Amino acid sequence: SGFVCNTCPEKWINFQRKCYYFGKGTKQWVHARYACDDMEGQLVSIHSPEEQDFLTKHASHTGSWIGLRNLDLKGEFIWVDGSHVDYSNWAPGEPTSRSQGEDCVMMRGSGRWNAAFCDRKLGAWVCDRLATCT
Repeated sequence: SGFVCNTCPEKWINFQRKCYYFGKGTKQWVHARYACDDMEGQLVSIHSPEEQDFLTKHASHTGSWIGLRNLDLKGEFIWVDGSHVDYSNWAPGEPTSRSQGEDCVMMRGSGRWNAAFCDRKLGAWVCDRLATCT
């Protein structure tokens, strides 16, 4: 068993179909997106409890930016990478307990998600990309 494509860049960690990068250093949501982009990845999208568990396990104990955003003024949250929102792991009350304009999402040390202002400075951020074929 396994995945035929399972190769990851150095400093990245493979999990199933994808590779993950756990970034450190204070960034607002958009700068975080840039850091992922510059490494040819994207802010992470999450599609299963198994992925979430792997992330909770490896991710910063403080908060991390992920690639989930509300862009349409109707509070519909979508992944930056065009994937759609099947799985969710929201904290209690979230996301509707958020304020108008809180268009971004962070992942807590526990793994659960909470909407947050995009201009928050967080000390961690998670990128992913598809594992390469060899």
